[PDB]
This record gives sequence, C-alpha cells and structure tokens, in this order.
Amino acid sequence: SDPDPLQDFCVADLDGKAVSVNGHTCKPMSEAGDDFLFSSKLTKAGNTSTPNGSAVTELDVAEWPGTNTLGVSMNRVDFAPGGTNPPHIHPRATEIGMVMKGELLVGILGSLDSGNKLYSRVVRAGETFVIPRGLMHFQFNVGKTEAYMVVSFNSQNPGIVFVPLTLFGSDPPIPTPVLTKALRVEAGVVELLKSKFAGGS
Amino acid sequence: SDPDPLQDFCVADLDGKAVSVNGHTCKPMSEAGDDFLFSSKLTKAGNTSTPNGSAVTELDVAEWPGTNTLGVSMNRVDFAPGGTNPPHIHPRATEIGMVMKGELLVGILGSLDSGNKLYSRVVRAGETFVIPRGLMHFQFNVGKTEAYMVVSFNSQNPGIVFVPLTLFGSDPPIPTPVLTKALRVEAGVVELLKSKFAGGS
Amino acid sequence: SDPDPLQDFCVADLDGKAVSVNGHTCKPMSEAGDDFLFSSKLTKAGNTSTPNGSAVTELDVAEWPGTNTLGVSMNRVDFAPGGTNPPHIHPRATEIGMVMKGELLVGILGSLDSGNKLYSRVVRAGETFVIPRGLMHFQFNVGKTEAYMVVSFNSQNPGIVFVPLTLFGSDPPIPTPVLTKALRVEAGVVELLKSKFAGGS
Amino acid sequence: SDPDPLQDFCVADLDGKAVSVNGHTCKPMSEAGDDFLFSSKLTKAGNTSTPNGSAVTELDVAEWPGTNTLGVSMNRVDFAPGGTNPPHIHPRATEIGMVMKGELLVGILGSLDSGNKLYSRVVRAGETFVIPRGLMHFQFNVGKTEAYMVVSFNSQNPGIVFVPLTLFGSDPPIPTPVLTKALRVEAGVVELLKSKFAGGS
Amino acid sequence: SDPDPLQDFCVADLDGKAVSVNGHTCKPMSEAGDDFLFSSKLTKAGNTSTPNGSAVTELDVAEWPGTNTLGVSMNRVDFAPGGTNPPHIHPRATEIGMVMKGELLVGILGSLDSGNKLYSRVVRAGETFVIPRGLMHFQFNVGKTEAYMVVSFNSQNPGIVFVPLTLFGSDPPIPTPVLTKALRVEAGVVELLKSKFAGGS
Amino acid sequence: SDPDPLQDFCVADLDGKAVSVNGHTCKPMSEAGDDFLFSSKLTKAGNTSTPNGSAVTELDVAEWPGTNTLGVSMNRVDFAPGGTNPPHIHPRATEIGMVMKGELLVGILGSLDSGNKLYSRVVRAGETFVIPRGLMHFQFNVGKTEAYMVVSFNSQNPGIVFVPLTLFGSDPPIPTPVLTKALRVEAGVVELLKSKFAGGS
Ligand SMILES: *[C@@H]1O[C@H](CO)[C@@H](O)[C@H](O)[C@H]1NC(C)=O
Ligand SMILES: *[C@@H]1O[C@H](CO)[C@@H](O)[C@H](O)[C@H]1NC(C)=O
Ligand SMILES: *[C@@H]1O[C@H](CO)[C@@H](O)[C@H](O)[C@H]1NC(C)=O
Ligand SMILES: *[C@@H]1O[C@H](CO)[C@@H](O)[C@H](O)[C@H]1NC(C)=O
Ligand SMILES: *[C@@H]1O[C@H](CO)[C@@H](O)[C@H](O)[C@H]1NC(C)=O
Ligand SMILES: *[C@@H]1O[C@H](CO)[C@@H](O)[C@H](O)[C@H]1NC(C)=O
Ligand SMILES: [Mn+2]
Ligand SMILES: [Mn+2]
Ligand SMILES: [Mn+2]
Ligand SMILES: [Mn+2]
Ligand SMILES: [Mn+2]
Ligand SMILES: [Mn+2]
Repeated sequence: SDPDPLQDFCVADLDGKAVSVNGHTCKPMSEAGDDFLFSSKLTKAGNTSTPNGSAVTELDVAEWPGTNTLGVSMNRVDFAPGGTNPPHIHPRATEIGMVMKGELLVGILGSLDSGNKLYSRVVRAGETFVIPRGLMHFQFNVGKTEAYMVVSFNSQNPGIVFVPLTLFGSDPPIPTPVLTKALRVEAGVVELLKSKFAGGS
Repeated sequence: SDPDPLQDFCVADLDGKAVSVNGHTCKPMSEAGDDFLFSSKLTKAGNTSTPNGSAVTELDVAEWPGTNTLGVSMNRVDFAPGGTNPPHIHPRATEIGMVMKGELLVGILGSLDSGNKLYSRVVRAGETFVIPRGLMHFQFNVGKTEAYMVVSFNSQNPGIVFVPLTLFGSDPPIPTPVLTKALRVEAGVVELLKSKFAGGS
Repeated sequence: SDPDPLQDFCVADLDGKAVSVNGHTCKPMSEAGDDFLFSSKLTKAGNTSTPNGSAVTELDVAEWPGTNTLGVSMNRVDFAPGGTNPPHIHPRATEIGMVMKGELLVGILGSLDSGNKLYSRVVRAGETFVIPRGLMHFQFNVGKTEAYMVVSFNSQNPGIVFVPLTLFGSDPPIPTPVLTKALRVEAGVVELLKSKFAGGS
Repeated sequence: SDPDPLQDFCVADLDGKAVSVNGHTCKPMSEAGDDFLFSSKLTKAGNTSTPNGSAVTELDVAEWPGTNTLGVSMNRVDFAPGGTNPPHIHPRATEIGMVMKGELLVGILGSLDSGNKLYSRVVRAGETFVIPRGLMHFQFNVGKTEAYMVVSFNSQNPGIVFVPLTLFGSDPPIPTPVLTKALRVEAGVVELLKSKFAGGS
Repeated sequence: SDPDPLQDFCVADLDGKAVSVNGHTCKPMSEAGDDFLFSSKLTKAGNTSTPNGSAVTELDVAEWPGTNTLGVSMNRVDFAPGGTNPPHIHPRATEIGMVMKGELLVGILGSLDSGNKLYSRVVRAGETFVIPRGLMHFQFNVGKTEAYMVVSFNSQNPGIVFVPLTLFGSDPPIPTPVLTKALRVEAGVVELLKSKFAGGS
Repeated sequence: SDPDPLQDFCVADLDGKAVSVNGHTCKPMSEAGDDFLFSSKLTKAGNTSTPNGSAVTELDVAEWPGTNTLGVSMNRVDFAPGGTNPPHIHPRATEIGMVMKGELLVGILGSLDSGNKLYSRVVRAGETFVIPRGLMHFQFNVGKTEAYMVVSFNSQNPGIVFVPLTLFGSDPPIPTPVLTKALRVEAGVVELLKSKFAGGS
C-alpha cells in the first residue's frame, strides 16, 4: 500500500513546474494555510448525462492535496436510472463504500484462482461493500430514480482502469488481430466495439 | 500500514478457539458464503443517550470479517445536540470522513513538531475531513438537530484511544501522583476526574 | 507489496486441512527438506493448442512453496504463431520479463490519468519489459515460429485477471444489461461474446 | 512503518530552502562527509528543571540527519526525583527502551479493545520495556536520585503527542464547551487545567 | 521492514508444537500475563571468554516474545580487551546502538555502488552509531578495559550473518574450489581457515 | 521492500544535478518518451575475463530508469568454465533466477538461527532458484562451457555486498588486528588475502 508518512502533514505542491517524485513534493507549512484537512467538493451531484450514465466526482490527491502522504482518498459517484459505473480496476487500492441514495447492483469479481467468481447484490441506503485491490468490479443503477454512493480508498491515488474504454479505445487502440484472437469473434465485431469508444471516453 | 493481502479473499475466522495470529486466521473459502463483501450494519442510527452524547457503530474486522487482510474498515457516529466524540487517537490508521447530516465542529491537532496546532472548522452535509494516523482529534455537535457522520480507515482494526477515558478510567487507573505531576493540579482535582470515569466508560 | 519475511525460510504447508491465514502457514523446518529453494518446473514448454494459442506454466507459491514469505514468483508462457496471452491484470504485483525465443508484441496500457496510452513494441530474444502493478497488458506472437518468455513478479501470488474471460465467462456471468450499457452494443453482441467463454476458460 | 531505503545512504538535507517531500531530500554523497553514521549528542544529561521534571534530548532525523531513510532514531530522557515524562503517544513508531540509572515506573495503556488496561512496573538499571505504536504511555521517577533512560524507535521521526499539553494548551486551545462535555466536569475545572498549560509547554 | 501490527498486543507462542507462520502465532490474551512488555535479561554481562572475545546476549522475539508483531528488538554485546564482534550482516533490519562503557572501534561498510567505503570511528560512553539494513559491519575493543554496548533493531528478528563463520564454518562447508576461486588463494590457505571454524562456532 | 508506487509511471531522472531523494526524482511524462518500459541491454554476453571468472550485466534503475518506483529489476551473469560469482549479499532484495545455459552450482546460506546451513545443487537450463533477502549466496560454473543465468529482484536497487572484496579490499581496508582476531589466523595470512584485493576489484 501507499508509503507511510514521515511527518504530520505534507500538502501536495501541484504546481506544474515542481520537481517530480513518487507521489508529490510538499508545500512549506507556512504556505499550506489552515484548511488543507477539509474539502467541500463532494457536496454536489455530478452530471449523469454521459455514455455510461454515471459521473465520478474525484477527491484524490490532485483534488484534495492535503491527503498527500496520508494513504487515503475518496470519491462520489452519481447514477442515472439504468446507468453503470462499468467494469473497472483500481491498480493501487482497495475500495470501501456506502450507497447513500437509491438501489445499486454492486458486483465484485475474483481472479482466476477464485474461479472468476462473481459476488453481487443490490445495495441500498446505508449499506456497504468492499472491493479488494486490483479486482474487476462494477455498479449498476437498478432503480427508477437517481442513485449515488460515496467511497474511500487506502491510497491517495488509487488509479482507474476502465475495462471497456481501455480494451477498445486506448491511445492508440490495441491492434484488431490481437482482439480477434483474444475475444474469439470476427474483425467486424471488434471494429463495431472500437467504433463506440473512438472519442477517448 | 496494514500488511498487503496475499490472495483475493480471506474472511476472518472469529471463533474464540481459533489459533491467534497478527490479525486473524481465515475461513476456508468453502465456508465463506456469498455475502462477505457486504454489510448492512450501518443503516441504523446509534443510541446517543450516553454521557458523551454520541454513539459509535463500529464496522471494523470484528463486525465485518470480510475486510480481513484488505486494509480498510468503516464506522458510523451519531450525535445528540451538544454531543461529543471526545478527543481520541487511532494508533494504526489514517481516518477519512464525511458528515451526512447536521453541523459538526471537527478538530485535528498537530504533534509537538507542528506546535500542537489546532485545525478546526464546522463541517456540514457532504463535506469531508482527513485525520493523519496517530494524531489527537474530536467532533462536537454545534447544531440544534441530531447529526451523523460516516468515516473510513486505512486499517481493518484502527484501534481507539479515548483520551478522557484512558487518562481517568483505565484498568487499573493511573496512579494519582503521576496525574498530579502531569496535569499540574492537586490530588482533589485528579480524584474528581477519576470519579467521572469509574465505570470504565 | 507482499509483507516482508520475519525469518530466513518458511515453506508453504499446502495441505488442504492446514489452518488458513494471509498467505500460507509454514512447514516445520525439520520437514522442509534440502531442495525447497529450487525448481525444475519451467524446463518444458507448455501446450499451445488452446483457444488463446498460448500456455502459462505457473511457478507461484502453490507450485513453488519455497517462495512463501519471500516476495517473489515466476512463470513461463509459450506461444503458437499468432497466439495471444490476452489483455490481463495482476492485482498484487509488478511484472518483469524477458523474451527467450521468437518475436512478441508486448503492450502495456496506462490508467485514465495516463490517458489510457498504449506502450508497445516487438520484443525479441534477450530483450525485456516491465509492467506496473494493476495495469492492463498483453502479448501476441507476430513471428512464424513458436515463441516463449520467462517472467518474474514481486509477489508470491500475483493473481491473474484475464479481461475477456472475466468479462464474458465469469461464474456466474455478469448480467447482460450491465454489459450492454458498459459495451455500448445490443444484447445479441453480448450474448455472442458470452457464448465463446461459456466453458469458464 | 517508515518506507524502506532505496540505496545505502541518504543524509537529510536540512537546509530551510530545500524542496519538501515525505521525509527529507538528501545531501549529495560528496557533501555528506565521513561521520554521518555517528553522533555524540546523547553523552550529556538534559536539564530536568522543567514543569514535567524531565528533559528529552532528541536524536531524531532533525538532530541526526544520517538516520534519514533508515527507519530508526533514538532519544535520551532524564528525570528529577518525582519527575514525569507525562502520558504521551508516538503517532508513527513503536518504542523500545532501557533504564540506565535509577528507578522508573513505566506504564503502557491498551486501547478500547484491550479494555484500556494499564500495564506497569518499576524498571531499574539494565531492564527494558516496549511500547506498541500509537498507544498512550508514561514514565515516573519513583527514586530519590536522578534517573535516565535511552530509547529507540522504528521511525526516523516518531513524533510526540503530549496528552496534557495538547488537551489543554494547543494552539489555539480546544473550546471549553467541548472539554466540559468530554471531561464531565464544570467550566471552572477546565479553565483551571487550561491555566496550567497557557505558555505552550 | 517487519509487517505492521493489526492489534495492540500479540505475544509469541513459542511452544514447539504451535502452527508455524511468518513470524509467530500468538498467545491468547488471557494467557499473556501482565509482564510481557518488560524484560530483565540484559542486566548482566555476557561471558567474553570466547574465540571472538565478545558475547552477544540476544533480546529478539525468541527471548522477548512480547515484541512479536511490534517491529523492534534489542541486544547487548560485551567485549574483552582486544575482542571483536566480527564482520557481520543483519539480513532484515537497520541497527541503532549506543556504547555504554569502554572504547569501541565501530566500522560500517558501503556496498559496491558506495565503492565499498569503510566508515569508522572509536565510539565511547554515550556515543551512538547507525548501521543500514544488510550492510557489513563490525566492532573491536581498542581499550584496556572490558567494554559493552546496547543496540536496537527495526525488526523482531533481524537475523545474523557472521562473515567468518559463514564463509568457513557453514554446515556443510562451502566447497574448497569455490573458496579458492573467490578468495584468490591456494587450497592450503582455505583448509587452514576452515580448520579454525570446524566446530560450527 | 521498496515503497509502493503512487502513480502509473515515474521514470528516474538520472541527471547528476537533480535533487537527491530516497530513490530518484522522475522525468516529466512529456520527456519520458514511448520506450521506457523496455530494454535490450541483456541481449549480449558479458566478458568473463575477470579475476572472479564471471561478469554481471546490471539492469537496475541506473541502467533501466523506467523501473523507478516499480519495485523490480534484473541482471544477467555470464561465467567462464570454473568461474564464480563469489559469496555475496543483496541488502535490500530477494533474488529469483533461472539458469539459461550450462551447469551452475548455486549455494544459499542460512543465518545463525538456521545453523548456517548450506543449501546447494547444480542448476541446469530452465531450472530456477530463490535467494531470501540479505542471505549470503554464490554461483560456480562446474561445466566445461560458458554458462549464464538471468535473475530478477523485488527491488529497483538491490545492492551488492561482495564478501571477499569488502572483507579484504574495502576503502580503506579493515585494520589487520580486527581481521586476525576475526579470522583466527596470523597477520601474514591476512596480509596475503589483502594483497589479492588491493586494486579495488
Ligand atoms: C448535464 O449538463 C448538461 C449541460 O449543461 C445539460 O444539458 C443536462 O441537462 C444535464 N443533465 C442532467 C441530468 O442534469
Ligand atoms: C437509549 O439508551 C437509553 C439509556 O440507556 C435507554 O433509556 C433507551 O431505552 C435507549 N433507546 C432505545 C431506542 O433503545
Ligand atoms: C496438446 O493439447 C491438445 C488439445 O488438448 C491435445 O490434442 C494434444 O495431445 C496435446 N499435446 C500433447 C503433447 O500432450
Ligand atoms: C538547569 O539550568 C538552569 C539554567 O541554567 C539552572 O538554573 C538550573 O540549576 C539547572 N537545573 C539542574 C537540575 O541542573
Ligand atoms: C566463561 O567461559 C569460560 C569458557 O567456557 C569458562 O571457563 C568460565 O567458567 C565462564 N565464566 C563464568 C563466570 O561462568
Ligand atoms: C574480454 O575482452 C578482452 C579485451 O577486449 C579480450 O582481450 C578478451 O579476449 C575477452 N575475453 C573473452 C572471454 O571474450
Ligand atoms: Mn471502483
Ligand atoms: Mn477518529
Ligand atoms: Mn502479465
Ligand atoms: Mn514514548
Ligand atoms: Mn550488528
Ligand atoms: Mn545474488
């Protein structure tokens, strides 16, 4: 997991000209102010009018620099009815979350050794779920109303590997011959899938 | 922080006769069932009719054995008007939280090297705070209504060191001459404070 | 990464009745024998007559119990001409590898913050590649001959999340409405893809 | 615990104008000299004429920059007769110590899960004690003569949270209404306690 | 470094029949007693009438089971005049030490990247030294009186690799042709050196 | 082990004027290029005409800057007939390797607690070995032809402590009186050994 802190506070210096290190260099304490341990960025619902039908409002170290070195971060996800936060992976964190409003099918997938078992249930207000580091998982709004959840991670920068978008719309895309062999379907089907992710989102 | 996991899942075997190790031994996967990644324990408010005027509903590994090895846990805290979750420390985790309802003064205290500086603000619905591992902190309900928050930790078992309860109601209590020297007051004041925590809570 | 060792040696006790812990309990040293630090399991090529056109011969802790607690493991992958080791993720390890024979296209994909960039090149005998923990990656045999590679991980049990198999052949499968929303195609296309992975491999 | 080192030596560059990171940037080896692995700062007794009746002579990374990245530090504590090193916490390290001269009552307090149990004994010359990371603990000189101890930590910068001083004399102090609720006594008692710590030490 | 603890206390169960794990299984708290955080084993000087002319009194987890999971241990080393604690390595810990009596030459050796540089000085009462994890180091009594030091490690079980004993008195010994090639001397010189360590100490 | 990464990529900035930190500062991604995850430095055999009769071709972070933060590295070792990679230690990594050509005696030595036990066998093409962090080990070419192996480490910078060279040819060398006491032979023998390593290699 994230390296442990070596002092009380180390607010990320996010200036583009700052020297680059594992994580982020820190602001001198004299420039950190009094409010760095606090945020209000998650008070408002994200706009769910996206191809997925969900919106992620991130509160990683880039959005909450006071989390730098502390080994944690958060985000909020809002869902239109029938919207999905599609199969995805966090390369560097386990996730722990609570549904705040609505009804969300939450699915978590074991690795090959676990027989690729799918664990899932419809999670409602006040109910929680946990997703081990690096495993594929998703959420899907099964209700008629807008739903949302708030989640936390044991990393300042968990990362997100969106499976459909990286499989079909990476920069540049994976060669079609690789995907026809891997997906066991003809080039026409692979190209149809590529066509849906051509815009980079 | 918590040791990283060495497999996908390892549900804590909480049987009193189980061999003891750092953390917990695990249930065989055949006996884990399908629901271990999920909990509903935080759906209901805790009873705030306590001396503190708050109630902690824990979702550590003891209450959510599916978190075993995963490096995370949660809890919920409810507050009566004027209620406090008193100055306390988590010995083994950073805390990251969101106020869900009401108005909570949240205070976070730096160590000696940070000049014992107090960082505080009134945190309202949807707003968040972060508490570095091992630092003293508190919450206080400054509103007229009941308030609650939901918090996460980067440990399955963060621990709680309540400052007033530990100082005055440890088992056995700290000798009075130690406390008179440390607190710079007469024995009468120390014995008064001890009398308020004589039940171990 | 994997927890550090707390003694010189701790050979995994792989008996089905052994108590379960994070990782594995260990054989008493009296029963470990003299050969546990050594293996010959990767001397022979795997059978590439598979749908993928590749074969993985694993040398994780299950196959090499002497690696228990040591923070490392290996495997070998053999490829038929035109064969793929399909897009996949290791949830708990960085991978570092060398191509031993043939010509392999090796592709490594950044996360969302890296713009889902695809880094790739054709890697030949004696040439090497490195794959950060949790990132999607693949290999494809672009040569006319059989190819093979030998790779190492900074975990005793890196895990493997095969993207096509997990998306379409999980147990149970991900519901079709989740996949139609995520993949931006009709149910017919999703059910076609499911049919190709219906045997769980 | 502290992040592991990534090279042999990395002497802290403690210049006030140096870029800030988790821990400290390092001096080039050409500027480190030949003596960085050694210190003589603990050869002399600290002056015990302080309100606590003890003096801490620190040998953390700020005083011994050669410890940077190495995951260890030390200090010496001297005690007047009847003097205390008051209830305190190290947020980022376990402590391991030896009494060198005199008779010191050493007390270590479990967390809530341990029933806030107090473990204690009078520790004499050559005898040792260990204090788990983040737990409240104290020392008290029960002898008629000056006493001292030398302790080590598994961090370059363990930190110190002095319980009485941060509870009553933080910058700014915790609001009195918070403390009356938490300590279960009247405002007059809280103000008396505050008055003893008003100077910041 | 050592895995972090997942609870307050976990006293090593050192029974020969206990299940084996990374580190040690733990005594139930009901059986731990009240004294596990304390030791008196280092109060007395070791017998320096040895070939080395020094004696190590160990306080690792085997001798102080209360250190289990806590990431620390200690030992004491006593020296006859002209005695050595010979060139050695700790495979799993940084060492931090203080000379308590006498005059000890302490030498610390950089790795190949550090040009195998030897850092050394004569360390006297109250003076300290630090040895990075895995590096070769030694002590030698240059005084006319008996000397002793007390050292701490950031591991419960640092391990000791004695260079002369391992090179010449391993069980079984390293083959003579390996040592003649490595040491650049004839078989006669190697067999002479082997003869000095033929008892395994 | 090496601190975990806090982002996808962080290519080492190896400019001599760069600020120094634990590990290495990183190049901005705009300057990293497209090829940093790949190397061809191990395609060619090293020249085995050295006193040891072996050559190490390193692929640590200094030679493969793309490994920075990723917790892995590699090297290749080539052996003349009768050549040795002499008893040595990696202070910061376990090693996992495969013999590619020839016949190599591979020896691994336990610490004092393991009775300084020597584990060894002749390892041939495709066969593997594992060496726990910090333990002394060697390889010796028992065949009539040139042999080679390729190994990986769970560190970007494992380090190398060559036992004969640091014992006898450090900068400056260990004083002869220390070595006569430690090795249990006369000064003449110690000086003969020193004479073989006087050139610093
Ligand atoms: C999202 O924002 C767009 C652009 O402002 C707007 O047209 C749309 O109605 C919004 N959707 C929702 C669900 O609020
Ligand atoms: C809350 O606790 C108080 C005091 O113990 C008790 O009188 C009351 O019955 C409790 N309320 C509920 C709803 O159980
Ligand atoms: C390889 O696998 C195929 C398909 O299962 C099988 O027909 C063939 O016998 C296998 N080859 C060997 C050498 O076992
Ligand atoms: C400590 O120092 C002060 C100021 O120099 C001095 O007056 C006092 O006597 C000293 N106390 C002791 C115990 O040495
Ligand atoms: C110290 O060891 C020597 C050699 O084994 C022995 O003769 C002597 O009795 C020992 N001294 C004590 C005090 O036990
Ligand atoms: C190694 O290189 C040297 C110098 O170029 C050469 O003389 C020697 O023959 C080479 N040895 C081998 C075994 O290639
Ligand atoms: Mn997620
Ligand atoms: Mn808290
Ligand atoms: Mn892979
Ligand atoms: Mn302390
Ligand atoms: Mn040592
Ligand atoms: Mn090696």
